[PDB]
Amino acid sequence: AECSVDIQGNDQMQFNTNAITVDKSCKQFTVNLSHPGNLPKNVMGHNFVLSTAADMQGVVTDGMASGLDKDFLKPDDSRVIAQTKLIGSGEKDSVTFDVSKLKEGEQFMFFCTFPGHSALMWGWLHLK
Ligand SMILES: [Cu+2]
Repeated sequence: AECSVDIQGNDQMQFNTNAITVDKSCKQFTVNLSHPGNLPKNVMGHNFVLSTAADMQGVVTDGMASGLDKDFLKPDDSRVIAQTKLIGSGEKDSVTFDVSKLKEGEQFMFFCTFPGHSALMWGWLHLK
């Protein structure tokens, strides 16, 4: 009945959750990302990117290669189920995606693609 979650990425290169479950009665699900803390996005930006477990490491790698100007994401990446923009201190962004896009019994990964951040900024997302 709650079709959204609030997640934070801070100056310690952590998300404030590592697990998100989505009610299977939701048609859409919304992730609202914010960045408390004081560092600007060119040194400690975060985004929220959702993919299969299989695609995560590729998306992270090609994101790094894409650079800060493209928010550390490859443009038109068919592996990305959903993504926010890259944000810095005091900013927020949100993304809404269709729940039909998630398969029952499959666990998806969410992560940040800012270089190195996926060391700690990763999590699971699945229906339930
Ligand atoms: Cu980050």
